[PDB]
Amino acid sequence: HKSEIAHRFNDLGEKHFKGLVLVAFSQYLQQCPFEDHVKLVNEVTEFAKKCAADESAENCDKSLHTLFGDKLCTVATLRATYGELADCCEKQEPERNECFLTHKDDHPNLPKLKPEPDAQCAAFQEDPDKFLGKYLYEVARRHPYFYGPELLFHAEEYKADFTECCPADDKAGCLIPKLDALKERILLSSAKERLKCSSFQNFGERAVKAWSVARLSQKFPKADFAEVSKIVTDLTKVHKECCHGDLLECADDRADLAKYICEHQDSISGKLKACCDKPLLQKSHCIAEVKEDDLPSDLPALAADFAEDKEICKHYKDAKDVFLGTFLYEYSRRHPDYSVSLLLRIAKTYEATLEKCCAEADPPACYATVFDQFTPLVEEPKSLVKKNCDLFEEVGEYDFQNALIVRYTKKAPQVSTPTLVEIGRTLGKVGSRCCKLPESERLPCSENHLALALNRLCVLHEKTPVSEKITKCCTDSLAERRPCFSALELDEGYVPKEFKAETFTFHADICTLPEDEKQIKKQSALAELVKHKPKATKEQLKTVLGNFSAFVAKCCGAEDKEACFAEEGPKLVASSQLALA
Ligand SMILES: C[C@H](C(=O)O)c1ccc(C(=O)c2cccs2)cc1
Repeated sequence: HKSEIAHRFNDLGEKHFKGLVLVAFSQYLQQCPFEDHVKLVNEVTEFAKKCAADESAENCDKSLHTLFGDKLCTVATLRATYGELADCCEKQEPERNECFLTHKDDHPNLPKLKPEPDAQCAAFQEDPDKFLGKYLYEVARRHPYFYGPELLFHAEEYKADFTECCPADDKAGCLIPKLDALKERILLSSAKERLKCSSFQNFGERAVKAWSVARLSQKFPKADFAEVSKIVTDLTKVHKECCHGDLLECADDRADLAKYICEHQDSISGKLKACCDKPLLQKSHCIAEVKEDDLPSDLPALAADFAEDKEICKHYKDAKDVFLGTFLYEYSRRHPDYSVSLLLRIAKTYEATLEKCCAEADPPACYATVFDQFTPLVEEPKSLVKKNCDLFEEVGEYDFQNALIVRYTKKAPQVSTPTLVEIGRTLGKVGSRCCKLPESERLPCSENHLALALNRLCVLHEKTPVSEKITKCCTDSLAERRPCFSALELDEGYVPKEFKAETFTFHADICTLPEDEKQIKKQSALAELVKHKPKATKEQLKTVLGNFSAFVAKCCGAEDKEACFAEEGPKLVASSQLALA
């Protein structure tokens, strides 16, 4: 097709097309006003029409990028708002996108989205086309790497929830429990995808594909290796393009892969029938979040092929990754109770065992026990979520977050306090989700989500490196990240942060904050206590945070709030230093 833009226009349909365009734009330029973005969509949407009707027209034959980054450059206020971003335009393709992507902001500090059960149905009954378009703008900008097509699906979750209850009697009774749940689902999905792009960008395709083979195997244990290799190829391609901004090609390829899975669902999984009865974006969303299919009764003994087989080694020399992928698919198949990372770790301990036993040794008798050189690999993460869910159930989420903040702040006290507080709080939320689960579901729940939070840390740390040791965890190896982080401990050369009184001076302003905001204030206080007394025990810190918390609550109910803070503040600070000896 000589017009790649026409081709995508006819394939995708105007809405989704324009929808993917707004999102493409809200991601590349994140603090441009909304109707500013809207305009840009039309100017490209319009061009696609001329080609859809006549491909031979000039400029219809050029790359989507060409025809998109061109549109970015022309816009006004791009330099005075985004700065360095404006520099990328002298560049050409392929480097222009390269450069643009660089300047996507993973920590934008734009203000929260407040759920307004009265005041926001104003735009709902007013105009759908700008209430959905708003939300897509509003989420794309706070998540520059969000899975392009999954967003259009969330938007229609947004649409349908006001539907059920905007003029309804008890407004925020039906609504706010929904938008809240949703808010969560966005952040998780954003974290899942950020990790897919983070892996392309740090470790290349080979890492994404092993991850997928592992994960689709667990999901579709009934499919066979060539069904799975097939889907993994198409699916990796789809995410490679999404992470590179080519949303249009990303969505088209996604539709085709949904179409494929649905046509062959009978040899993939019986969990797919429900997905396959749906409209497009629901169908794609549904496939991507499908539950793991039941294991097949005929599952063969792993032992023969990979333990008791007489000749495993020529297979290697000739079939390098191909043979490994086989192991990975067969192991992952019957272990829905392992995290993806644990599986890749085992698969590295086959490409490991197999090098020793076969080459420069006599294979069959020493590797006939390889399956037990994994039980250490398994016991470790099991003990770990054991401890941490014991701790969690014992003390609860806020105090679990507090512990992780302390734990992580000793590991890397050089990291800024907002980041420490974010990872601490994110890790604690994992505890909520993953510890209640049947205890065969919590290792994969926990460690898979741990992968997301850690990757978030690593992305922040990519923006502002402060510790060579973090850098080693984030970049040495994908499969080993969590182990690496578990190994960090307080640097014995660390010099405690010089004590700053201002840093624990509270005022009556903290009384108006919503509670999530009060907690962060406290939890930051907590990181800062650690950064200044890094050797204090978790038990001591708990006491001192107890006292700061009582002091806040007390004074926030005082008549002279501010003279309360004035008079009690400093006493506490002096008394706190002695307590943290
Ligand atoms: C990597 C870090 C560590 O131990 O250094 C860590 C390891 C494991 C966990 C952990 O198991 C959980 C948090 C929430 C539910 S389970 C939390 C943090």
